[PDB]
Amino acid sequence: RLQQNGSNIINGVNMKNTVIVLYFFAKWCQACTMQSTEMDKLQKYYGKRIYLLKVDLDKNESLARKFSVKSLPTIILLKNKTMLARKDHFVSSNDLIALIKKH
Repeated sequence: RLQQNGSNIINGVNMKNTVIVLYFFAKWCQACTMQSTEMDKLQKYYGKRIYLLKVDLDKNESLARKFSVKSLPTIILLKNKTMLARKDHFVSSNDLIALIKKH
């Protein structure tokens, strides 16, 4: 059971090739709460055209460390396991759309 799986996206294994939005955050972090609100709009607009992965840094230093997060919020965009863009501070959903919509 739980057997190991293949890649269509390296982070989300065994499913699909879409644009995943990896967002690092912390509950205590005020700068984030404003962004999370943004992600909600972003999620609604793109629906399933993208996948949002929200990461709580407080619970995964391992990963943040791997991705070298130096601030919150951090937003990284990946398609086909190649980083498309990165933001190390707040971005608007509208801004997010624009960057995303390149692809």
